[PDB]
Order: sequence, then C-alpha cells, then structure tokens
Amino acid sequence: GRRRVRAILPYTKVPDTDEISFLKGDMFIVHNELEDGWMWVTNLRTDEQGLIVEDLVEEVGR
Repeated sequence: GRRRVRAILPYTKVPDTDEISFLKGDMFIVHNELEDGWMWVTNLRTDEQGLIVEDLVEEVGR
C-alpha cells in the first residue's frame, strides 16, 4: 500500500455511474486498480467513494 494520487485538474462525474466528481485540489487513496484508465479510491473531501481517471492526476507520496 502507501499509494495515493493528487489531482491537478477538475472532473465532473456522470450520474448513475460509479464515478466521483472532483476539482483541482483534491487527493485520493488507492483502494483498487482497474485497467481502462481508471482506479477505485476514496475522496478525502467528503469521504466519498468510487472511480477516478488517471488522465488528470500526479503520483504523490503523501
């Protein structure tokens, strides 16, 4: 473990998906790996849970 990422751009989720929306300024924690540009996380903003895309993040060690 000890894997997290930080956003550097915003993203809207679709409704009725497993996505979570975020803005530039959030951080996420790895909770599962997926294989289509996507990962399962939690969002420290509101303890929200679901998916985020690797297109918009940095590989932080925090």
